[PDB]
Amino acid sequence: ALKLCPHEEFLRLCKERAEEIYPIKERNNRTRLALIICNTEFDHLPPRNGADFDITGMKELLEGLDYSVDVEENLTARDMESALRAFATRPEHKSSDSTFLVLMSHGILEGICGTVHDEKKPDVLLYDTIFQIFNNRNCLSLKDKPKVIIVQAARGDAVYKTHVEKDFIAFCSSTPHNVSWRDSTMGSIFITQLITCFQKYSWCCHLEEVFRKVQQSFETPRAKAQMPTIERLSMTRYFYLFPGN
Repeated sequence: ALKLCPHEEFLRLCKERAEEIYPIKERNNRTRLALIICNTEFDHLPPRNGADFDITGMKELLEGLDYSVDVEENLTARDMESALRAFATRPEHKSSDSTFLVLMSHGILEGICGTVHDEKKPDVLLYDTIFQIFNNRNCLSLKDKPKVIIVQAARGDAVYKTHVEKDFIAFCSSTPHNVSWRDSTMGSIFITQLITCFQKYSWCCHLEEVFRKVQQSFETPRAKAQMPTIERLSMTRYFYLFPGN
């Protein structure tokens, strides 16, 4: 179960450490949005069994964190771009303090596979495209607001403009996975551990602390090969979720 931060601690932390913390909008008017894109059936790649467990767990976790969740399934890389660009113009971001993007598919080094991906003829949503669509120029509604990118994607001059890509954090599991009968039985180990660490720790620890406890659980001999990684960190503050408020 998702543990809740007391209303007392909510008021205290927000007042006493305001300069250090992403500001939270108050619950009544708040309209947080989150997006899940999950590809499970592929024209030239093996199916991803058990991904429904990951959708179910993340959707419900994000709803507990007071996000309204959209789910999109089995898109081409081009339709993933259009879905992301459409999500970025959604009016409800104006009355929100943050967003989550959850992206689940096969992966390559540079990005996320769309449904028609092939070695001959790649179909990839590049990671660089995701940050571009949501940067400080192309998505004003979310500027200065945390943009949390959750990626589950198992594998088999003029760049100084890092004034524009700010307040992102990406938490990715792109290490290979051995397909097995078990996949139809349970979700991905990354998504499972993510969910439980949000449940145990988000009431008292900020987002980066939650992520680091996730990584801690992967520090065993048989599990460290699947360790998830924090990437493209550009947060300028700590992000406390304050479950319940």
